[PDB]
Amino acid sequence: DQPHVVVCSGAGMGHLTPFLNLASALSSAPYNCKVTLLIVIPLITDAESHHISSFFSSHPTIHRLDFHVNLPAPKPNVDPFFLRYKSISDSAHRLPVHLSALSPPISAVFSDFLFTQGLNTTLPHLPNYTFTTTSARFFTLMSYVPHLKSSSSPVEIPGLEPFPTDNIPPPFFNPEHIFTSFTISNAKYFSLSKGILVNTFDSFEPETLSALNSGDTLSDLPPVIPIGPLNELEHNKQEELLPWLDQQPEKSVLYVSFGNRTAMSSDQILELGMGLERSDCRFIWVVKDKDDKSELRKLFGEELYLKLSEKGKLVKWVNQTEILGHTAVGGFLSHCGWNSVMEAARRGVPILAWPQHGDQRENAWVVEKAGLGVWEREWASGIQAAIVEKVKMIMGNNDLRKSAMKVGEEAKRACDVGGSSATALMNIIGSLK
Ligand SMILES: O=c1ccn([C@@H]2O[C@H](COP(=O)(O)OP(=O)(O)O)[C@@H](O)[C@H]2O)c(=O)[nH]1
Repeated sequence: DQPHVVVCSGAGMGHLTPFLNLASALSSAPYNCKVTLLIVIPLITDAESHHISSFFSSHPTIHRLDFHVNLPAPKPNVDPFFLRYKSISDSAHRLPVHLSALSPPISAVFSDFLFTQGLNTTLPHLPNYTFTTTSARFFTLMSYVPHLKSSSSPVEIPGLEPFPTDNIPPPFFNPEHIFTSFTISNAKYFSLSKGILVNTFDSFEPETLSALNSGDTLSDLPPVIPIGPLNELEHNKQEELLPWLDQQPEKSVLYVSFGNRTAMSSDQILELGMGLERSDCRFIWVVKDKDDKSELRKLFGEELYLKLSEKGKLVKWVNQTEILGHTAVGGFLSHCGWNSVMEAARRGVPILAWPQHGDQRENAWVVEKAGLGVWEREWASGIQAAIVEKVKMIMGNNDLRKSAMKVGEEAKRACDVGGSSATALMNIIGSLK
């Protein structure tokens, strides 16, 4: 009686992570499905491949299905990942033969946005749940892209707060930019998906979600269903910073990380370093071979590098979830990629938001609206002052600490028994039996 479901992931670490979390959750109680996880190969980065094989090693019950799509040749002035995304969207029409061979016959697919057109035209009788990896707020923008036909005036979707022009990726106004092309092709088929799953929870984006599900946006979207707080994955490889964290005072450490996609120049990193050193706060900072200091000594110079190392840790990689969950961490300076927002929210960690792109600026606004954090809109205009001023607020202001804590309590409730997200996901799986 146990449903066989397919999780159809795309490319790029930020998009794979929630799909791996979802596959893990569905293969486990209380869902207890048989899960086939589809991987698009070949993988673009070594990090992606590393994380996937580690996932299957630690989740032996989940079946791996490789979907080979030829890598496109690189082009001058075209983002490699966009070319890869486009490659993947263009091959989704091939999925039917591969998904139909699976045994036992599958009950549903949970798919990346890039597969939407392929799945919903070629497999119209199979429930397809489109799983977006962004905020409900930014997803709404993406679904409206076919209707953008003013390149420089805010976009007003009915029932939602307008999207200011400087938070919209400028490609969105050119129908033939490569990113816009596969965005339009797949958003045009959202109407045929059984639902849109979002890694968010009702109390985190209540006005966006109620507007979407009341009909106010006047879209033909299916129901938009928050399923998050998604449970994060156990990494066997242990975090070498947890004993050091155990010796810092509660809520005294600022965690600094700008994601997989960071667009920060050496000069920006240097000013951030100068700013953190002047703040004298303790910190863990992911900058950019894990044991190499030499680049950091070159970047900061010896005196600043040593002053920074007296108070914090400059590292290449951490188990983010383990760091954010530690009692000693009092704040999170983040680019506001949606995975990092959700992880932080799950832990009630106040966020200082320095977004770099369009979806991150919208996510930063969601973070501020929920009381999870504060968005420094012009952080790039004065990096040292922005960090000196706001770190003392992120780590000392009791109102933001208490509102971020309530966000964490609501995030825990949502993914607990009877929570709004757990119920939603259980009703989907129950509908398959
Ligand atoms: O040292 C690190 C830095 C980041 N992350 C993870 O990388 C992801 C970043 O995704 P996000 O959406 O936040 O940003 P993106 O990389 O896509 O820009 C998160 O899940 C983090 O937990 C991590 O595990 N260790």
